[PDB]
Amino acid sequence: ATIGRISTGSKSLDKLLGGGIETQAITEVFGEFGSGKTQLAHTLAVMVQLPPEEGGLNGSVMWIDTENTFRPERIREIAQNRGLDPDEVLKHIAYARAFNSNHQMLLVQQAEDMIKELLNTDRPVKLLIVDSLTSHFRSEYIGRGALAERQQKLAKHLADLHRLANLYDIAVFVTNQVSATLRVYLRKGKGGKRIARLIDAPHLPEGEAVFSITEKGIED
Ligand SMILES: COC(=O)[C@@H](N)Cc1c[nH]c2ccccc12
Repeated sequence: ATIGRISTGSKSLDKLLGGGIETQAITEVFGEFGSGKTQLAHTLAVMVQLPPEEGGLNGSVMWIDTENTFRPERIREIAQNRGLDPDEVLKHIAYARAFNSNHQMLLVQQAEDMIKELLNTDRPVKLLIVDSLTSHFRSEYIGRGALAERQQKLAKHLADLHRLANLYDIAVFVTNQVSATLRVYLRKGKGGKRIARLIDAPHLPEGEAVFSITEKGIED
């Protein structure tokens, strides 16, 4: 399938990314607390539900939450400020809490069932979020005796995610803190604005985009 793109809500950020986040890819967004990475996650979970002319892919969402950062009220707000129905938007976000790293990996494995179910419907899964990719791994695998297994498990996890992205034409979006992935680093700019920097993209130039966080989520 042709690669599809989901608008981030920000024209600047979309430009940096070549149009938006890609299906058949993992986009990995790094940032410190308050950087905007989870806000971007929330915005994408709304945008993807729009038609292409509006920057979406008429898709459903699956959201794996490792540290209780998903806010249904923020989804409703973003939806409403974008002229959407907050109840319908929330209904098309399948939510799963991951309690630990094993469970997180299991949830990605299990997600394929729902992806298959929705695949040839009016609302196929088009966005799979893992927020965050590494919190459990960092918490559980401490020190050098643990690094080998941590890296192995994480590698397997990323491979499972790539497979779903490629096989089912889904944009995978994961958050992290400091191929395989398209890496974007968020930082604080001036006057409350945020800055995204794209690094080490094989086929997009490095660059920066300045964006805002508003009642619409992310936008210029
Ligand atoms: C196949 O999907 C399901 O059976 C969902 N009822 C539970 C689930 C599994 N993995 C997930 C990932 C994200 C959100 C929900 C889930």
